Amino acid sequence: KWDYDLRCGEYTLNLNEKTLIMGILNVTPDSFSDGGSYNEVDAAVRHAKEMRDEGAHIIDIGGESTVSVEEEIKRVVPMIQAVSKEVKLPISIDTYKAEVAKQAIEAGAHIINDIWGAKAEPKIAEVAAHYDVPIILMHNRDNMNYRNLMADMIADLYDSIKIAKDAGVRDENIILDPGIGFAKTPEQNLEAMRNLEQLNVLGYPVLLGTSRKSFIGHVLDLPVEERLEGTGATVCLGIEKGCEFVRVHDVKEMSRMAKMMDAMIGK
Amino acid sequence: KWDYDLRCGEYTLNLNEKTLIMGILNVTPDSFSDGGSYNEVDAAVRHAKEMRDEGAHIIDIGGESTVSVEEEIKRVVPMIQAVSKEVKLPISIDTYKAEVAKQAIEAGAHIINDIWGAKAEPKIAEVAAHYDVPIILMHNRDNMNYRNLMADMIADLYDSIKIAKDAGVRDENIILDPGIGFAKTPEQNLEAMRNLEQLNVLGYPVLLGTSRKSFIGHVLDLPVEERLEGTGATVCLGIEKGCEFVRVHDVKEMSRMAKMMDAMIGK
Ligand SMILES: Nc1nc2[nH]c(S)nc2c(=O)[nH]1
Ligand SMILES: Nc1nc2[nH]c(S)nc2c(=O)[nH]1
Repeated sequence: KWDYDLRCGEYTLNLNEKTLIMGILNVTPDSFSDGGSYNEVDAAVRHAKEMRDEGAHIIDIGGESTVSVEEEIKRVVPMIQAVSKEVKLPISIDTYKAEVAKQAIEAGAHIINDIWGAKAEPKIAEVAAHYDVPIILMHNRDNMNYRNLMADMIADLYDSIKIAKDAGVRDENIILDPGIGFAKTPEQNLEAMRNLEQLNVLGYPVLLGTSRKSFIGHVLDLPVEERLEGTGATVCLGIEKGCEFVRVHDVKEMSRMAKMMDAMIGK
Repeated sequence: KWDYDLRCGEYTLNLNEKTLIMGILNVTPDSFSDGGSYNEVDAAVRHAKEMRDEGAHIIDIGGESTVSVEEEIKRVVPMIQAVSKEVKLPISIDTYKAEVAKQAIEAGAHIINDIWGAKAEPKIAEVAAHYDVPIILMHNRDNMNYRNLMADMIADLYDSIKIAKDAGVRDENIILDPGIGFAKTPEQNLEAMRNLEQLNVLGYPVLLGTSRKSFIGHVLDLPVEERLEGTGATVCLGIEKGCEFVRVHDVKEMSRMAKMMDAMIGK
């Protein structure tokens, strides 16, 4: 099915063998500094190790979202260094800022993860190309008047691709993300879930990030820490509909669900 | 989609509104009696109440499987009486024996659940007709030389239908079950999972029972009490492939996964 592997400096991610699990690293900044003091970085490393032991294939590390420019680096850079040295797994870096991206890679990060899909700061894609790292382009926008949910997402993603490619990004460094929970009503989220398979016509691996998001809340009527089951359902449907990757919080539980899906669908 | 509801004496199960959850009632027989003493029956009632509070729509109660004839009744009959009076939900009774079935219904049971799909004791289907209760016909056999897994299951189920119908069972009292974990290699289980949608051409609602079964063990390499995630994956794929019902142990967790699936697929 994919005739190529994801190339990540020292690491090689096979796209045909299993749904790949990306572990969300939660950055808890020290209130008493702006930098990379012992507590934030040691907790980060701790968490990264736990996730590695629970089945994660990629550690995702993001500094601002939920900022400054200077601050993003000073807080993101020491964590990539430590997790890099102490955990043997590719790291993605979760930013839409070109500078931030750059520094992150030089610090050891391997994948770029841009929630603005290169629309943010198109320069990001040039960085992407320059280091030859895979870049995840997520669907997003600053409004939500849609002619047609699906047709628009596909158009939009495609607009991100154009930017990536016109910067020198190879098809094989491009991954897409439908951006569930961004720029969509709870209803539009469910519809996208229900039609995720349409992203495949674009020809690129797909990552899904629905972990504990708000729309799961809406359906189950349940707070952020009670969304394991709801997340799991979104994960399963995503694998059945063709996801190469899922970005989750609860790595132990989702690896098990992913691996059971993989066996059943025959990946 | 279904133009009719499941009719269950006092209760009415809608087939279009949600995936219906059937709760497996675990019968722990007192070692010191053969009948319906306080401990077995009170535990049973307790369990049934917990499952009702966690989202179950049907309580499944089975006495021998994992016997005598006389003993099955003496042990199954007092439980149907109590759970009936104390829990306001339809009960299915889990037996392949005509006598047992009969007595169970007279004791308040509403659905018959036959793991031998009327091949066991064809007379069961006559009971079924006589009381006009829905009867679940599960795929099973006493060997596992298959010409073609799927084509054979469909043929076999159909052979059960013939028996049901020739006893007077109305199409609307017929439910089918692919019998995962029965008469199939771990591999054949996965294949059936992967093609469950084929049972729909038969025109009848489908129930899936994969809760904590052995093939989940095989895939995850994990014991019976560590199969929540694996079960969940089988549940999700089943709802996506068209299940009207799932028979599970972990009712809280699966209701949540079912309800998230239902919202996404738009049931
Ligand atoms: N790729 C990706 N990155 C994310 N960062 C946040 S926050 N949410 C997401 C997401 O859903 N997908
Ligand atoms: N309908 C149904 N009944 C069952 N009884 C047992 S044990 N296992 C099952 C099952 O998988 N399905």
